[PDB]
Amino acid sequence: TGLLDGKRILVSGIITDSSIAFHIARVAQEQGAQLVLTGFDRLRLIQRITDRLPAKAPLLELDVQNEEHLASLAGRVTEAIGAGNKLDGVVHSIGFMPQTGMGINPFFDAPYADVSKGIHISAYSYASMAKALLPIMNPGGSIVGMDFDPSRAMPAYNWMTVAKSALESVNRFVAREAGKYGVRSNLVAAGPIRTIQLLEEGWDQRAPIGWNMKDATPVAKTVCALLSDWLPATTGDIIYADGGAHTQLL
Amino acid sequence: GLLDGKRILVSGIITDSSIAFHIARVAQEQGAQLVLTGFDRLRLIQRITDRLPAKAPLLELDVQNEEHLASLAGRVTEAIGAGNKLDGVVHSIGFMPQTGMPFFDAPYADVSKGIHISAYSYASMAKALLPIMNPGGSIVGMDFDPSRAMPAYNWMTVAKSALESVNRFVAREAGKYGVRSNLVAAGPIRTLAGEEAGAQIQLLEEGWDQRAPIGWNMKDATPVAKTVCALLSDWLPATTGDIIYADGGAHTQLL
Amino acid sequence: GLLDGKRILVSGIITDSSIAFHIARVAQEQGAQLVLTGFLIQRITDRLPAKAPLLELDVQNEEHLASLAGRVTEAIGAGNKLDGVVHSIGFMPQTGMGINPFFDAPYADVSKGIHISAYSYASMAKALLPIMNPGGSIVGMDFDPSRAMPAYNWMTVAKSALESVNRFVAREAGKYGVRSNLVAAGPIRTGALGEEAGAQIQLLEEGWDQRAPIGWNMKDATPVAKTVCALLSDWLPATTGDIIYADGGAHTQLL
Amino acid sequence: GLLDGKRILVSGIITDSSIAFHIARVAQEQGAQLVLTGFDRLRLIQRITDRLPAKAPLLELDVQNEEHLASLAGRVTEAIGAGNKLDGVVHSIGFMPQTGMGINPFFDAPYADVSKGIHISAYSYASMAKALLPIMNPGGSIVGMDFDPSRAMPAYNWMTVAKSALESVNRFVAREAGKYGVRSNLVAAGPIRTLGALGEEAGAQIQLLEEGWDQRAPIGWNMKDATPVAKTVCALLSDWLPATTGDIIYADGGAHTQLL
Ligand SMILES: NC(=O)c1ccc[n+]([C@@H]2O[C@H](COP(=O)([O-])OP(=O)(O)OC[C@H]3O[C@@H](n4cnc5c(N)ncnc54)[C@H](O)[C@@H]3O)[C@@H](O)[C@H]2O)c1
Ligand SMILES: NC(=O)c1ccc[n+]([C@@H]2O[C@H](COP(=O)([O-])OP(=O)(O)OC[C@H]3O[C@@H](n4cnc5c(N)ncnc54)[C@H](O)[C@@H]3O)[C@@H](O)[C@H]2O)c1
Ligand SMILES: NC(=O)c1ccc[n+]([C@@H]2O[C@H](COP(=O)([O-])OP(=O)(O)OC[C@H]3O[C@@H](n4cnc5c(N)ncnc54)[C@H](O)[C@@H]3O)[C@@H](O)[C@H]2O)c1
Ligand SMILES: NC(=O)c1ccc[n+]([C@@H]2O[C@H](COP(=O)([O-])OP(=O)(O)OC[C@H]3O[C@@H](n4cnc5c(N)ncnc54)[C@H](O)[C@@H]3O)[C@@H](O)[C@H]2O)c1
Ligand SMILES: CNC(=O)CN(Cc1ccc(F)cc1)C(=O)C[C@H]1CC[C@@H](NC(=O)c2nnn(Cc3ccccc3)c2C)CC1
Ligand SMILES: CNC(=O)CN(Cc1ccc(F)cc1)C(=O)C[C@H]1CC[C@@H](NC(=O)c2nnn(Cc3ccccc3)c2C)CC1
Ligand SMILES: CNC(=O)CN(Cc1ccc(F)cc1)C(=O)C[C@H]1CC[C@@H](NC(=O)c2nnn(Cc3ccccc3)c2C)CC1
Ligand SMILES: CNC(=O)CN(Cc1ccc(F)cc1)C(=O)C[C@H]1CC[C@@H](NC(=O)c2nnn(Cc3ccccc3)c2C)CC1
Repeated sequence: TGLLDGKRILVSGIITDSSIAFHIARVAQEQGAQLVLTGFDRLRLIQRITDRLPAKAPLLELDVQNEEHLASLAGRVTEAIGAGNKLDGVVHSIGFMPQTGMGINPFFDAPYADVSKGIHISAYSYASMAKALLPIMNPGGSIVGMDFDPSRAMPAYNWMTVAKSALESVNRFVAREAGKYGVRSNLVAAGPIRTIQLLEEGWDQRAPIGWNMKDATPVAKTVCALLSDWLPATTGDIIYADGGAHTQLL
Repeated sequence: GLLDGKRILVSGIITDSSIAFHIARVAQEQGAQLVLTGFDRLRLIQRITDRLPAKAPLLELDVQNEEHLASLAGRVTEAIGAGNKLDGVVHSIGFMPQTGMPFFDAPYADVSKGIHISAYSYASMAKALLPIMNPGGSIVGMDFDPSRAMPAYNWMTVAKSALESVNRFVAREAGKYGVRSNLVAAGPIRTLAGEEAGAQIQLLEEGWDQRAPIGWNMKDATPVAKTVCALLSDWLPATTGDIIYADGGAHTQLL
Repeated sequence: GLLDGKRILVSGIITDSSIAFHIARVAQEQGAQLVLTGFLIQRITDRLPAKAPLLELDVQNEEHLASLAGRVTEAIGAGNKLDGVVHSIGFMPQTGMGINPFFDAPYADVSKGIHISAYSYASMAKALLPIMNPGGSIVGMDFDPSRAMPAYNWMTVAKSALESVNRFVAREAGKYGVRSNLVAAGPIRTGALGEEAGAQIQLLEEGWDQRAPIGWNMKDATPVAKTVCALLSDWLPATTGDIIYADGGAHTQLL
Repeated sequence: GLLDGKRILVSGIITDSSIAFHIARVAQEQGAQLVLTGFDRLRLIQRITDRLPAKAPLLELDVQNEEHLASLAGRVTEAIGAGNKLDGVVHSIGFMPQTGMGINPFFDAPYADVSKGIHISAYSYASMAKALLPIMNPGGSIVGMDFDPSRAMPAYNWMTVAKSALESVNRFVAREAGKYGVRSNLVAAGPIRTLGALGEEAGAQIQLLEEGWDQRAPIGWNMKDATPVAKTVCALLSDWLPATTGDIIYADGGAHTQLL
């Protein structure tokens, strides 16, 4: 009697048990989903983190910058879920921006090689993952990616804010492609999660229902709502799981 | 069910084509216990609500009537039982006289009545019902994206722009009770409501299904009803003062 | 001069701190010939650098609106038309803006506020478009209402309605080859509400200058008057139904 | 003139149909003293800049070339004279290979092509501001060209993504430019006929996208004419929008404000 009973869902982005993807995976399993997980570089380490989830799930390697990993992804997922079975959901919870482009480094001092790598991993890969997986997705399916509202500039986030602005645009185009398969594509724009202090503290102040940066469960639940059959007419869009902070000036 | 055990008030049923009728039907299929509110044609509304899968008390509510608003919480408490509170409230009410739906020829008395019913009443209903809502509760109102002007919708577009602003303020008040307030912006639905405006609205409708990456079926209110039920559930707990678009993704595409 | 030879109507002067006073002053410095409307004001308008006829205009008065074009034609001379119109009018009773809880504003007060602050932008365009030249410009004053905030309450709702009205006025004005736009200004200084509200409104103001990349001086209306004159000029000829922000860039920054 | 005595750098001229050519022409008609920058085909660009109403020095600038960016301020100072600074900077540069914009499926654009397009179309707005802010006067203005990317559309594909990135870059450039008392803004223009080549199907789709624009625009939209766009850029370069920064001004006939 779970929200995602019987659904086959791929979840990328687990690195620690504080990863937003770890909480998404935990809630999806509690709700009856059968998962396939993807990890980057430190696969033995990631496998040990995935052992903390309530149910066993196969772990596949996926470096989104690696064309060979993307070319073989659908075949490897099909081995994991069984021939004749397809995915009902895909979760993109991947991001990266070198220290030259996010933090205390001046915005103007980020070399383009660093910005390009960050945009490749954080934005272009949302299209790459949809390209690889839409041929193995069922109608009524759902692709969800993680976002941080980039509509206004802010301290420190710098080039990662630019990568999120690009990701929002990529999501609208992925929705055009996914619609051909009867699949939805949406982003969840979350408030800050402890996975800068003054900026982050502003969310709880503005949020009419408050914001707890130490609690990823409300974000995971929102992703699961989009993976469910309960938002069937929403695509190319952004759902804000931020306590309502973006709707208030002060 | 998605809403098992939840006590939810649903306003705005007039016909079985009303978006509120479909919201009520889906909510009951999902285990919710409803309280319904109707305006003016109560005997007629009772014949329509007899078509729902489960019985529900029907209370009169004219949002322009201060006495109805002053007594609403007490009448709802009588219907659900002393000691019980609401978990959800659905505002599915709108009105704009014909004059407001040429743009310049709408008299202010007509525009004011339309804004009272379509936008101010969202605050009126929250004021009356928040004192009888449980923490984790949810208030949901119906919207039609008014970010851009369009043919014929005219002053009702202005009322929706005011409603979006009212929703952001209601969220500030509702938060004090641990309650969320959000709007669902739906695509056009064939509910009961000249040649020029007729042709323009036909073009607006056709364009909607063309732009929507997953298409849009104006004869099917179920996807909209499901979206309202998602907001009434425990599955969007960090969303408030916001707008969820149940429009096939049409607003995200230019062509 | 930026506005050399242009005939421009300017509403909204009540004191020499009114944003409309600064708009009128800058427009005259830039060579415009003005017609002023107000609703005692002659002593204030005598402080402008040049003489200008002052006509009475209560935007809630249907007779004033019906006779406005004829009265303006008498003032500027038969055979002459207006090139610009400035709406710098706003009103909200203390029940709807200030310290009063959002839920305690009666609709009669909110409706009067929306009539004067939003509907009148359409009323003024209806009255004046028949006497405007092609290439003309209508400009109204706005305060960004995209997010809720303390104290502004129902005046925020009136601005949300005004932004929607501006998009529809642009549709009508386009038929005459006239543009319609709003200038969304930062706060301008045009303990009276208590210690608590005073501190909250002070924080709202300090944050504005903090967020604005070029800063924001609440005591200086000249950057706002210059922005309105840019829209009245021939230099933004392809902008209509839109909003230009003269707020130091504060709305583009989170912190 | 609106820009009398102002020293303004204008990048992006390649043909006399370039939006930058019209921005330069209007700026000179309004009394500005220009410095022009061009990419790769400098001899060809000089023949085009001879068509402007006044002479202006032409400097080479490939925005992907770190050496050109490192020497730019010094070369501009030589052109305008020691002790003089710029009052304006216009970025009117964009590029996206055919794999990322046109008829090619959105999913078939390789990242090397997308990355080159984002480097030239978005990151270079920050590169140019970094190089030129040290030689800009207080009250100065940086303006870049945009095409509203808030909604997806046919064919524009990854160039839409590059514009979404550019809008975000503009908000961060405004934070840096403010330290110098300089504004940074974008002008989002409607479609302009700059330089059946893409086939019947795509041709009809792009034609519908264009016609819809003049239909939506309450004052209409003339796709042949960059002058209303050039005038809008000059308004931002002037002293008449002194409190606008990190922002976007739409010179699109009001099309983006109307659904139909
Ligand atoms: N932490 C927050 O405050 C916050 C708020 C809103 C949105 N988000 C977003 O949520 C997502 C997850 O971030 P997180 O906070 O959980 O941090 P995280 O560090 O736990 O997760 C980021 C993941 O990206 C993966 N990744 C990096 N390079 C990759 C590559 N080449 N191929 C594949 N995967 C790669 C990492 O291995 C890691 O699992 C990101 O998109 C982030 O931007 C985070
Ligand atoms: N039909 C669509 O295309 C569409 C699209 C998006 C949003 N909506 C919105 O959905 C909501 C419901 O509209 P609908 O299309 O189902 O039409 P409807 O006619 O079935 O419902 C409108 C309801 O408003 C009620 N109402 C009017 N005046 C009232 C008053 N004084 N007090 C109380 N109730 C009053 C009517 O009695 C009726 O039940 C409205 O907010 C509407 O704007 C409709
Ligand atoms: N911080 C601010 O002061 C600020 C910021 C942004 C925008 N604005 C807007 O600028 C405009 C002018 O406001 P202001 O700050 O100069 O204040 P103000 O009090 O000087 O101007 C308001 C004007 O509205 C007029 N008005 C009221 N009722 C009227 C009626 N029935 N008929 C005709 N005119 C009527 C008043 O006579 C007055 O001239 C308003 O739209 C306001 O919302 C103000
Ligand atoms: N044409 C339209 O419909 C339209 C609409 C809105 C915005 N815009 C924007 O206006 C700007 C100018 O485009 P246009 O339509 O005038 O086309 P264009 O081809 O005439 O201008 C593009 C310019 O970018 C230059 N450029 C490319 N690579 C470069 C590099 N490595 N270094 C330096 N410069 C480089 C080219 O040499 C050329 O001068 C672009 O930002 C474009 O996106 C165009
Ligand atoms: C070897 N070098 C890395 O491997 C670069 N590194 C490590 C690192 C980056 C920045 C930093 F300073 C410290 C450490 C990354 O690539 C980490 C990723 C993790 C996933 C993504 N993470 C977020 O998007 C995210 N992290 N924190 N926040 C909150 C926030 C809000 C506002 C301002 C600042 C922060 C967000 C929204 C993108 C960055
Ligand atoms: C007697 N006179 C009234 O009693 C006015 N009447 C009845 C009536 C209206 C129009 C009409 F011809 C005939 C009758 C109303 O006040 C009904 C309400 C019902 C609830 C609300 N309904 C919508 O908001 C709604 N109705 N249709 N659409 C689609 C659409 C989209 C864009 C443009 C046009 C249409 C919408 C979005 C607001 C109007
Ligand atoms: C003659 N009796 C009326 O006519 C009532 N009165 C006069 C009055 C009201 C309050 C007060 F104590 C003293 C005087 C009005 O109705 C004033 C109008 C003037 C024009 C409009 N004014 C603004 O829109 C405006 N005023 N202040 N701010 C800054 C701000 C920002 C955020 C929060 C709070 C403040 C704004 C944006 C709308 C209100
Ligand atoms: C003649 N030049 C280009 O072909 C040259 N190449 C390479 C190329 C060659 C052949 C080809 F076959 C496609 C692309 C460019 O990379 C030029 C740049 C110029 C600056 C930028 N240009 C625009 O941004 C721009 N160009 N057209 N439009 C209107 C529009 C709107 C919506 C959909 C489609 C079109 C826009 C908004 C981006 C492209």
